[PDB]
Amino acid sequence: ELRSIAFSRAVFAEFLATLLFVFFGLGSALNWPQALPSVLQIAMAFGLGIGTLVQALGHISGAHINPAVTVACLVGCHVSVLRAAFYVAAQLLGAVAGAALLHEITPADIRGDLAVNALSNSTTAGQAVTVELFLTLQLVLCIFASTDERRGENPGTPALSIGFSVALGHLLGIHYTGCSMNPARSLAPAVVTGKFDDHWVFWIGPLVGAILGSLLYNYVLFPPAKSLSERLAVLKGLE
Amino acid sequence: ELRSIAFSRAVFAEFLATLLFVFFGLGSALNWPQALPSVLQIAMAFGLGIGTLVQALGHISGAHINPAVTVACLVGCHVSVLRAAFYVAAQLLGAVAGAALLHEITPADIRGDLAVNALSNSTTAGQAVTVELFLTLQLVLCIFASTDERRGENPGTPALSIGFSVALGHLLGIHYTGCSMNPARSLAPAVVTGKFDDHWVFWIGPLVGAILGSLLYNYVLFPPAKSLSERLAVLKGLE
Amino acid sequence: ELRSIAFSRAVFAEFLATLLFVFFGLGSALNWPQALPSVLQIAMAFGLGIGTLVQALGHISGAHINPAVTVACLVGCHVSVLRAAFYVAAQLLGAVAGAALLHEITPADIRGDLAVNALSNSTTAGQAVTVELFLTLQLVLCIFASTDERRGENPGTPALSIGFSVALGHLLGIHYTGCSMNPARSLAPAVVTGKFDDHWVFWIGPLVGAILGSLLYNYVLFPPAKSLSERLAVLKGLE
Amino acid sequence: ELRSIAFSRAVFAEFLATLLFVFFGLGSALNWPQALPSVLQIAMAFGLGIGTLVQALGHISGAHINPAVTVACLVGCHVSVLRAAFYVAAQLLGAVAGAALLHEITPADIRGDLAVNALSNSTTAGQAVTVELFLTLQLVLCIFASTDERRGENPGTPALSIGFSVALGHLLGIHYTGCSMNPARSLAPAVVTGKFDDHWVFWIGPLVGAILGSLLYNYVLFPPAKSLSERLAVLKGLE
Repeated sequence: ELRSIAFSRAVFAEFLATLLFVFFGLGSALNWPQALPSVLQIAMAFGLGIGTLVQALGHISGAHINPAVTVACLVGCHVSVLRAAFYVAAQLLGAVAGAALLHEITPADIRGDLAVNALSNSTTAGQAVTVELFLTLQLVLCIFASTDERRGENPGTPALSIGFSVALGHLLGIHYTGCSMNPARSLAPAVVTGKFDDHWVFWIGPLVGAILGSLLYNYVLFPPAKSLSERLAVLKGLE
Repeated sequence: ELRSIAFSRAVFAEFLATLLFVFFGLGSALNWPQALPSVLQIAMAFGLGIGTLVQALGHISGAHINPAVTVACLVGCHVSVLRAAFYVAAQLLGAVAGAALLHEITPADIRGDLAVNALSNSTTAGQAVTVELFLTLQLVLCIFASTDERRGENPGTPALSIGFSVALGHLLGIHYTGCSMNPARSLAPAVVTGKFDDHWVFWIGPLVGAILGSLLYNYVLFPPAKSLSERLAVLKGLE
Repeated sequence: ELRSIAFSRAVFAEFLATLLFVFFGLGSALNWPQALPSVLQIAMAFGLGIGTLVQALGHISGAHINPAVTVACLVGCHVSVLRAAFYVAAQLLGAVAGAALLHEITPADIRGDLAVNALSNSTTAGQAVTVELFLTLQLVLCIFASTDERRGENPGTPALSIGFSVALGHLLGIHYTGCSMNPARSLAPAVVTGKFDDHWVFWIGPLVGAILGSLLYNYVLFPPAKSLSERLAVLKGLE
Repeated sequence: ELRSIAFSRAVFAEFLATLLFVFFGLGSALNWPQALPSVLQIAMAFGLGIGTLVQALGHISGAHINPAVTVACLVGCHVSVLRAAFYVAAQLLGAVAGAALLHEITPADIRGDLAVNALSNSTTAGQAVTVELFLTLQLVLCIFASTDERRGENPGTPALSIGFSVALGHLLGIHYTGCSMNPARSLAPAVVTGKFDDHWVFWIGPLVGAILGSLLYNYVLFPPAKSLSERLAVLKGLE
């Protein structure tokens, strides 16, 4: 699987997707003095950023653009362990490269904290991790339903629904933590700016919520017909 | 039908859908001091919240996420009486659990009334119930058309159109009552906060509008070919 | 054709569509003192109002919801003269009934002019009619493309694209005339409020733009294969 | 190919698409004193303007509405050199005609600079061209994926995804350069108003980003099965 050319294109697609998502998402969330972005305006930038990249790079790599979604796909036996390892590595490397490019093009008077995720509105860490658990739970449920092969009778809008699911969470999670929903999106400006205050919330939150969202869909809500041998073959790099 | 495993998954899906809809909808409608949500911003949160859950949980339970829509489907002979009973029970229980989770994670200085539906802009109860009758009439008409099996030639966007229909009503109903459109969404913060002022509007309004919307579609606009025996078989738990 | 039951359902659908479009569109465009609607907020209400009704009532009557679109379909030989006569009559009657219902439910301190179309931003009548010509030209081009039977290979999003085309024009036409784009939507609050200042712009503008948009699509851009006898048969009530 | 009637309809469609895109996009981006458009409001006008015209004129000319996308399609061997020459000529002529019509209908007190692209927020030319390189890279990647014939199993939403990709870039690029993303959209008000300050950014930026976006999709991400003779036949006007 690693030696495949299509796999290398998938890792680069995940690298490029997280690079563009962090570039277009964090840049629109900056504190622009002339026109301060609204919560809906930031929500649509993060929202349509995923929806654009799912349309653009969904047929190449699946367009996870998120370690949490990659972990959720790993728990749901949708991707291999080696593919999930390379996708997370590509997502984390692409995010930092996306935030470093944004930090290099934005004026110094405007970057500030580069839109790091921080506990806002006097929200404690206990409440913050609970929001991120539910913010990514609806994203993973919407992603698994949109990318479900059992629903081929109604293709629907896989790109927009997944994209609008990110916008839905940002209309809520901005008021608490800036709506992380993505460990790569949180680590991208934290590495550049050195602001790692309460950074465990944006990692434990989205990952646990994605695991619970994946276990709900694949084992409780809509269980597939895959056997134990079939699930182990997908995980351990067998075609 | 009750003994079926797929039915139990449908009741849990309706429980989880109303839990997430109240969580993501009421939370974005709170009076955040730093960034007060606009009418469009609240509309898209309630709007894309339904659209996300219809994509996520439409193939499992139908994604009613509303007693009014469940009643409308019951009048239109789309669901059984026992399924409608369990869906409303799951919707009301999920909504209160969704509002209690939101009340426990939001700062005390920010919860306030937890975005209860109230008569705003000096609107009387008589005018308020008339808006909710039309707010849910367009939702039920859009839901029945999006989920119509006779329109298989053009699947369209069942998730987005239903979701955007909720956003359409919220661009109007926020100025009158906060745009209930859902007895579960109205009862969710009313139970927690104890604010039950003019609560009959948010129950009589959406239910009558959903009944009229269901009778318009199934008996006036687009009548199906189901006989009297077929309609009674669907209602009284017969497969 | 008149004696057909499906035709009577189409006239009532056009009556109900324009009733709901005027109800949900004009109400969200009112001058609410606590939360004055933005240009985008009014655009999405008029925008998603058409998109909801096209999804809801497109398979019943075509969901013109506009005399201009009905005239455009009449020029393009898509509907009969008798169907276009009854659709415009249903649209004009539904619009006034929709605006009268909105005027009866809105507080007196809030109705004001009930969001009548008026020349705003010191725009003269000459410039105003030129905008409405282009506002409805893009709507008719998007409607004819979305409802084209030759494009069955790609159904796309007929409901959302038509709906978002109305939102596109409202992001421009609000600053000039309140973005009429619909003689029924303009006549609805003008009749109730008695404000008929420069009302010819909102009739000559959208009608000429729809005729030019229909002649562009059906005779210049994408001409069909219909003969002269086929076009006359569709117009003069022949099946 | 030039003698074909369908080709002449494609050039007029590209002329009309860029005329309407500049008309509806620049007009909504003007400095209206009563209601100054937000960054999201301008983003949706430019965003839904492309999405409407892709739905309306995608089946006639491909709905490039952009020299950069036309160049990207030329590099990707999707259109001929003669078709790309005529599309750019139609796009540039339509844009100036679209901006001249908007300048003639807008009040003198409101036109101002007619929403020319300018370096805003103290952004230098070096940083500005880097944003436009990435703004058009995501547009070209989304356009090529939406119009890919290999993805016929999932048609998706070609009109909305391409349209929302333009809205995604405008949520970011407005704060830097007004989000050109289109040499025709930049040259349209620059010619009328005579404001050509740093105009090379809005030409070098989108063109290089479209070339890189086209080379990424067609040679790195999702290479097709076209041979060297097949690519040369498409480019040099051979059917």
